[PDB]
Amino acid sequence: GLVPRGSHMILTLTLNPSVDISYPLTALKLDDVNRVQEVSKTAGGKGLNVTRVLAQVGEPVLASGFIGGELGQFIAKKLDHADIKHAFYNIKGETRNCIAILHEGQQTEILEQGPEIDNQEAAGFIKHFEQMMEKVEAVAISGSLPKGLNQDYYAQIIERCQNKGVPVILDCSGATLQTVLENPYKPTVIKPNISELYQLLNQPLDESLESLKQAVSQPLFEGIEWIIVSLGAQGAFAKHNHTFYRVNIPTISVLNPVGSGDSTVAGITSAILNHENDHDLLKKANTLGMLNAQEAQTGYVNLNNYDDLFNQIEVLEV
Amino acid sequence: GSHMILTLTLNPSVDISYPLTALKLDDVNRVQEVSKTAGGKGLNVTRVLAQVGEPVLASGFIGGELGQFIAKKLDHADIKHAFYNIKGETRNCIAILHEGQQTEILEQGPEIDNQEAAGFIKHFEQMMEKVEAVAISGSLPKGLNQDYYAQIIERCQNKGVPVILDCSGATLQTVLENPYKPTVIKPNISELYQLLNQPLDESLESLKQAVSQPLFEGIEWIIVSLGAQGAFAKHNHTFYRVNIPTISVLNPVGSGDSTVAGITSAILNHENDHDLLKKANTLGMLNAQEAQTGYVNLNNYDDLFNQIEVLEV
Ligand SMILES: Nc1ncnc2c1ncn2[C@@H]1O[C@H](COP(=O)(O)OP(=O)(O)NP(=O)(O)O)[C@@H](O)[C@H]1O
Ligand SMILES: Nc1ncnc2c1ncn2[C@@H]1O[C@H](COP(=O)(O)OP(=O)(O)NP(=O)(O)O)[C@@H](O)[C@H]1O
Ligand SMILES: [Mg+2]
Ligand SMILES: [Mg+2]
Repeated sequence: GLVPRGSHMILTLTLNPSVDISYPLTALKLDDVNRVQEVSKTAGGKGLNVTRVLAQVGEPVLASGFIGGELGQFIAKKLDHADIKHAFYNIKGETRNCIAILHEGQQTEILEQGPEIDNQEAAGFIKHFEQMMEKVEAVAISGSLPKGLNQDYYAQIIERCQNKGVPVILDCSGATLQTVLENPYKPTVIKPNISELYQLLNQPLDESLESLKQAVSQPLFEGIEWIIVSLGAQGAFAKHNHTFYRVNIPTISVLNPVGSGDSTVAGITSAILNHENDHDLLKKANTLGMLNAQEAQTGYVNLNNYDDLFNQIEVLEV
Repeated sequence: GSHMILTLTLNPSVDISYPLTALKLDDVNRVQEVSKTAGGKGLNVTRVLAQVGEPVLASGFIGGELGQFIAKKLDHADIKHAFYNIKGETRNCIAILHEGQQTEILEQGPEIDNQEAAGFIKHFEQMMEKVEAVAISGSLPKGLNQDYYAQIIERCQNKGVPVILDCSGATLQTVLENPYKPTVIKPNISELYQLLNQPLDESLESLKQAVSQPLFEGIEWIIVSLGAQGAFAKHNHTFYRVNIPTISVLNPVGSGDSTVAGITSAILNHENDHDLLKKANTLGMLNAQEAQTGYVNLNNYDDLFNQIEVLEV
């Protein structure tokens, strides 16, 4: 077996990674000292969840984005331990922490804004990204932009992809997604959940098929090949060019559905890399999402259970 | 030559401070203004010594990427260090400042194994010719034998290097029970009585009885700090009361560590009893006037030093 030298590889982007600290406490005593023994500290970020699931699936993958300081080094180390390749751009600022306190049935979180990217670093990353284009065949982009970047930064990145014929799978929300949709350079896939789809449309959430069809058909979403709307336990609703799919999925035992969309995005990206057909793509995406929801870990799948779930999924033209 | 202080922080931390308007439970709290510092009582002592212009070298255990954050912060302050690296990772600690409250999460931190413990002792010995005083602050990290400070102080005594010690509880108890004695201890009043399992009593007669117990045998200086009320001390057979003025206070945390920096400076320079006590309290006071922890403005030193009264009692 030779190490490959071509472009058969997925690039993931995590522009605002975090060192996530999880504090499980018997009780959170306010205005007091809380002593902890079993802290978990992890490499955090939506794009990193996508990366980890791709690595589990066995797809060739490279992680990039911005890292800074010792916390950036911590992230690199976590990826090294997992044998995941990375080529982050180094910044003068410091990678952020995020805190989760798990106490008394509650999850209390403190989320840091993170570093500011300066103009030289913003420009340097674009050049770094350009050079990576000849070695990759798909780009997955997850999460919002860190402070200091122009509003158009994802639009600029997608332009670089479009210029080299590289498909972009995009998973962002709110104004971040809105700015992309209005720009001429298009992602190949977007993956909102139904909540993200409607708040983007500034209209109320409607679970009906007819309303969904109209929603994804609006001129906001023109030029986008795949619109895959994930529906948690109800599966997915999707639009490919001019075709509508409804993706029905079996009921399973859920532990933590967080990162299931990231797991879906990994499935979509794996399927795009391999030029899979519509049914196989939608089934892989949902199988990975479901498998993650069955796990206590975030962005994690047990593939021993893959085939069992995959074969239960119904995809139909609606 | 060896005109230099060594500080020990066996248990450092990367301290994160989050000021929030409200701490919203079971919800997301967004912060933009975060302060992350190289934490530990011994590092407070170190910063204040550096500020006063004393030659100082910081040691202790560090590990992993958080260990390097600590080294880098000292480098930026131009503070010298000679830590010993461990397999484990230096810990974080969290303080959340919300609605007049201070909610803290303190990580237990890394376990120091047998190899590293023994390795550190050798490294420590190698530093005894380079220094003329040692300041030891804080509790032991996980995994160290209860006698570890006893072992350290033994090496100092072997080379006639005086030790200023600031720890509490069973840690201080263990040192006091061993033959190798520190030259100074600096409990606050609360710590003194907690150690003795006695009720807190601020009277001169009670303090004189407390510090003269057999447990404190063979300690040259027992300096009991009293916050805004100043200090009470025993030097050999002499008792001292240190009275101080009422000043504008912002944050007194780390004022004991500032006092310890003052004491150690005074010991290094062989200052007299009055000058040692006045310097110790001046630095404690200067710290209390600052929002930052373990920070002093020396432009205000003389004015406060000049107001301190030291009485033999
Ligand atoms: N409770 C559940 N039961 C079964 N399958 C689920 C469940 N939740 C999610 N899934 C699967 O995972 C897919 C994506 O989940 P979903 O919760 O819609 O993503 P998301 O909200 O974007 N989560 P995140 O990755 O944290 O952003 C779904 O379409 C399902 O196939
Ligand atoms: N509110 C205050 N006003 C004036 N001076 C103070 C005040 N608090 C502390 N000081 C000075 O600082 C010295 C030591 O403070 P103290 O609070 O006794 O230390 P501590 O309890 O060991 N604090 P820490 O360093 O955080 O452990 C006192 O003896 C005073 O000289
Ligand atoms: Mg999502
Ligand atoms: Mg103290």
